[PDB]
Amino acid sequence: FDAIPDVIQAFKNGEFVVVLDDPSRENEADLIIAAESVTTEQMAFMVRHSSGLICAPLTPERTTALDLPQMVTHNADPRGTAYTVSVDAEHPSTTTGISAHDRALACRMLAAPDAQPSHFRRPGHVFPLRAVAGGVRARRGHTEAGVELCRLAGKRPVAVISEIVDDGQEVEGRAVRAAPGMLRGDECVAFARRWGLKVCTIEDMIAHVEKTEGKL
Amino acid sequence: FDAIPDVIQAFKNGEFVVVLDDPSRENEADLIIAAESVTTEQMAFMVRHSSGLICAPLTPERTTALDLPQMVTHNADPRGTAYTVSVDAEHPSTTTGISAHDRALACRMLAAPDAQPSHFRRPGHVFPLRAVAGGVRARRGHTEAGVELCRLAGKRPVAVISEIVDDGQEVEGRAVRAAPGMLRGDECVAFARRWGLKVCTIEDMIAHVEKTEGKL
Ligand SMILES: [Mg+2]
Ligand SMILES: [Mg+2]
Ligand SMILES: [Mg+2]
Ligand SMILES: [Mg+2]
Repeated sequence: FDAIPDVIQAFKNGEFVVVLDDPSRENEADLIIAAESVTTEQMAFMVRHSSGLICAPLTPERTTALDLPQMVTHNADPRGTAYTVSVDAEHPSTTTGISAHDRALACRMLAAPDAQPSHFRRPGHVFPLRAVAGGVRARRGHTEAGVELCRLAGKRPVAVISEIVDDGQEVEGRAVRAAPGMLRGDECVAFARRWGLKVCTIEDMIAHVEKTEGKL
Repeated sequence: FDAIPDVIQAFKNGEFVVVLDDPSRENEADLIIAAESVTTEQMAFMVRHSSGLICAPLTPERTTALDLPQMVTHNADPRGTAYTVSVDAEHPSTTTGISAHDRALACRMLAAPDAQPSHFRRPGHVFPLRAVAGGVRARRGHTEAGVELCRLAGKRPVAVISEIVDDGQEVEGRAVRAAPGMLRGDECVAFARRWGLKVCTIEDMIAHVEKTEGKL
């Protein structure tokens, strides 16, 4: 795995980074990138290689500023993933909200310094996620990891995340993929290397933060 | 395009069908399949070739039976896409809810004859969509088209849909895809042919239904 300072620099440079949570938690790797300048072409890559459920981790302060309430008042998710109501960008260039162009635009608009509630149509096709106030030390999730990277890299407090799936194998002429799943551990590292990305664990990210904050 | 009776037969056989809405509406093609027996391997194919925002069109009667309220009370979507709260399957085999296995399971459970509200965790990673009571003649959307195909094919009243994107081109060693977009018209037909699927338009589906119901 790469050292956290090196992951931070790549993130500050607007690159995706590959982040693995604990094997005892989801044991999944997500692509994580700063939302502020995610490009159409980057989003297309993200959609191609992930589950396609493109989420946007943001702080509680941003969910209040942008008027993004939780999708459900009584959260039945076992991890408590804090989905807000979904959004599309209110912009003349938006069409159906689902294209790489449109999803990237929604993410950049969520991160804009001048963002306001009226800039988003609800419901939509991008899923903001409310990070907990305590950050990665408090909840060891990809939501917190994305917001933490934004803070560490001096970026706007909105990230973009999605899980890296194992799409299995193509079957010529048949609408199925054999042996699909989720990418794990070493394969996630190999994926990062193939695409020129840094890769790390939330555990190491927490160790980095503890250098300044101590153990929660 | 294939004739609607032939599309119906393929759908009855548990295949995906490719359905295009009007060029004046979204001008998009979706993969549409009956939810009742969608397999893990089919779902992996669907995720690989679509936006990855896997939705499950169902009837108003099913949204009441399964206790799936609309995600937003004041819908700001320009088409009124009727998203309910999202779900994951409450089953011992579910892990994080996002894998092809887990998403396919949620879809099959939504379609089960014995389905009940407690069978779904909210929020989650599959997005049910409430078709309007009037069907395709009333709202010419992919949501209605999926429910209409289930009715026409004698299937349970729950479909699975997602938009077919244009993932653009791979760029060796770089985390971007060039020139991405949405698949359109002839390219959608070509996609169907490559994968052994039937392809049609919502306009022809409405013409089929009008043979029995007349024009709305
Ligand atoms: Mg749409
Ligand atoms: Mg996660
Ligand atoms: Mg998760
Ligand atoms: Mg549609």
